[PDB]
Amino acid sequence: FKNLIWLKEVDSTQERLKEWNVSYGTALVADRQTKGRGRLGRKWLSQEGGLYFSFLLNPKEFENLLQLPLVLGLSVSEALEEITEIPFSLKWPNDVYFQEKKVSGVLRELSKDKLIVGIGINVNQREIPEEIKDRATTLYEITGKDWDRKEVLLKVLKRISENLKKFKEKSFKEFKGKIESKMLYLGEEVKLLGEGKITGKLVGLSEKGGALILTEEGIKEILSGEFSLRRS
Ligand SMILES: Nc1ncnc2c1ncn2[C@@H]1O[C@H](COP(=O)(O)OP(=O)(O)OP(=O)(O)O)[C@@H](O)[C@H]1O
Ligand SMILES: O=C(O)CCCC[C@@H]1SC[C@@H]2NC(=O)N[C@@H]21
Repeated sequence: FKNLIWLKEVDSTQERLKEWNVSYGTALVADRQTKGRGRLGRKWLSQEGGLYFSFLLNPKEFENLLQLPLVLGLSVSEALEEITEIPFSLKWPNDVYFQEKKVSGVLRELSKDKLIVGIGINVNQREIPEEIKDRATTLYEITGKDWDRKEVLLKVLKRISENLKKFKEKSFKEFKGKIESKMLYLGEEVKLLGEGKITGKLVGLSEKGGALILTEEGIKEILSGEFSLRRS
């Protein structure tokens, strides 16, 4: 990742890459989004000062069930930690948190032989909406200073490219350990909802990238990426 397409304002970098045929190793960046979407059509507030970009991957190269989102999440957290010198956490299966507030969201979509990844990073948002204020923060709120969005973008893209290359010729074993230790709510009571309901203690992560939940009837391995993890 080195070549960038930088737009001032657009409906959604995800939507744009659905209509436009871009080559691999190219990231579409937008300063603002009017129709920013989440993992289920939810509104993703994208005001000025934030980082919003999408890129394409080969659906025949990466298995995007659970492993991919975890590696992408690891990548962004590794980049942010190197720049801000602040520790970050990973929410299974696809989000980057600081303490209890979300700082970055990772999204993957498939639209006709296309694997489209969309990452949103809160960096320099000055005014934060109350409806998300309780579960979201920015780099500016944490550190108390602004950060060069382009520099952060390049770092994130470098960590992604490196992690994915090592994910190709090798396996998820190279990341499993690192991710497990950074998992949010590790060893705490949690609840999983969405296409079922499993409750227990988050005891760790499996080799397949599945969540290990200790229930009253033993440890269950959750292999579905539709489950939302909440604190319980
Ligand atoms: N710029 C932003 N930064 C952080 N959070 C945002 C931003 N814009 C929207 N959100 C919130 O993120 C939510 C979408 O995230 P999503 O619903 O995919 O999380 P989830 O994984 O389902 O829930 P959980 O994080 O509890 O597992 C929206 O409900 C919205 O309130
Ligand atoms: O947390 C989530 O639910 C995923 C959020 C993904 C947001 C990014 S920001 C750029 C790209 N375009 C979008 O409409 N969403 C992704």
